[PDB]
Amino acid sequence: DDPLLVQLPQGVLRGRDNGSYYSYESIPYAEPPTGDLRFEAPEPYKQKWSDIFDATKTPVACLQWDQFTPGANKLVGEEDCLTVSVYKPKNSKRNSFPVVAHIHGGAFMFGAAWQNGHENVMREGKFILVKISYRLGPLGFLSTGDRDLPGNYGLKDQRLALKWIKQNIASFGGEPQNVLLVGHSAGGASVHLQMLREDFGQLAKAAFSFSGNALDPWVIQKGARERAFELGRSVGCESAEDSASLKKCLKSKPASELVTAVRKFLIFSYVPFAPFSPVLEPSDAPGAFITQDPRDVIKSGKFGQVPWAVSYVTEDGGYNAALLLKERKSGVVIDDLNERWLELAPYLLFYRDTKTKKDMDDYSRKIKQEYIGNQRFDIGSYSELQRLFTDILFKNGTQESLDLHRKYGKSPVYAYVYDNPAEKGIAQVLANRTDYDFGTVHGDDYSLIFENSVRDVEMRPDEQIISRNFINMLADFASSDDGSLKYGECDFKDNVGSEKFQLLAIYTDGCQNRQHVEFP
Repeated sequence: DDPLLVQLPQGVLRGRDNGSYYSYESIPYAEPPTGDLRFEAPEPYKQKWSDIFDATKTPVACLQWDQFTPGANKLVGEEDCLTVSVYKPKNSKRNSFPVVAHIHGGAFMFGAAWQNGHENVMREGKFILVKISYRLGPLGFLSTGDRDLPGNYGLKDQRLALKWIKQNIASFGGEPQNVLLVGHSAGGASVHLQMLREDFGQLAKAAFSFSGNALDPWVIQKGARERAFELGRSVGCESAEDSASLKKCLKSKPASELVTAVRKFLIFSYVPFAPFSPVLEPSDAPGAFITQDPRDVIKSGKFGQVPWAVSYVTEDGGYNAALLLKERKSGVVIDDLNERWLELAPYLLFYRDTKTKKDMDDYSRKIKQEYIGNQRFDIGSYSELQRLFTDILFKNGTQESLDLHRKYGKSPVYAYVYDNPAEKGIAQVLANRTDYDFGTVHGDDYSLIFENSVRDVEMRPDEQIISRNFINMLADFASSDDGSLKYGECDFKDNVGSEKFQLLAIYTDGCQNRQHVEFP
């Protein structure tokens, strides 16, 4: 048990030999955020160990209302979930590795470390992986907009895990000076949010945000305060008229009741998909995670100046436009948008809390005209609506992130767009069908790095190559002295100092840097 045992400040833990890698799982990095610690900042884990800690159990998911659990009851996970899991390749020739820290996606509402497979990256064997668990949904992100319930608990959980990695990953054979922080979807937005902290360079050497960034409209949201009291009203806390008594009452309810009440916010299947999300915190809440619009943070230059890459895929908006092609008895769900567009588009595209009712309806009319024209909403116009979702949910925020970083930051900033449709992906799950070519949907690229149950077990020959390319891209990025970035045969071109955007196009059998006034 020489390799299975690891010395931490609290004592020793025992991991598992998996043949090609060692795993040390469910290591707590904070006190359980239960009872009086619900809706509070994470507390550093303080318990000392008298025995050998059993680090052999799969990290539990955070208690969540999981979109992709079928059935009326989508509650899964545990409230006691603040854990890191370390995966180290087995190699008789090599025991020091760079580190990829991983933040799972799931719209800040659901998802889990264990659903992001580590077999692909362990088989390639070029870095240690650390999966971070963090509070989700109302438990991670409920907010009244004041210092009694400021919010962003899940982002503070991630940051404390990042400190844990700095302090302890060398006990596992990791190089703490070579940490690359990566994440997809809400994980990618979280990575960008962590990077926006001024001291982020002390926690990581580099960062990579896949199909998620701090400027996407489902990330930093307005309207949380009323959502918080709306949650209070659904769980028997209608009598609370201020933040402090709302917090007290909410803490008197079982966590499962609070999370189940997420269902009351979902007014069309799983729509809006992020009723709880990051927010701006007030200047008088100590330890606040973010208090300024991230655009103003970037312009100030006062953020972690590390190399960063941000990416999207060409039909990214398949999450979650594809739920509109789900068939019913009466017809197809998208048919309803011919009558309900003004009601639903602000929820689907995340501008219901940032515009007046008049401006909201004008924008709904405007974007429908530009993308759909005079077509009716049906399967024939679905591709144009999916393009609208791709642009507002994912692409526009990528372009604006890249624009602000290339102008106001000195560190290299890179980007790619991926176009290579998977056989199946998240869109077949949302639409419950396989008779429509959705294109390259949210997660088609990232699933090649961390395998999951949504795509095929077997990768096509081209995908096996692309997968190794991505994994090696991340490995080299974590070890890079100069902040350069390379996919396969293509160096990424830095966007700093170029008039046009520099966007690496990755496709089935190659890649090529392209230059754009605006993203295509």
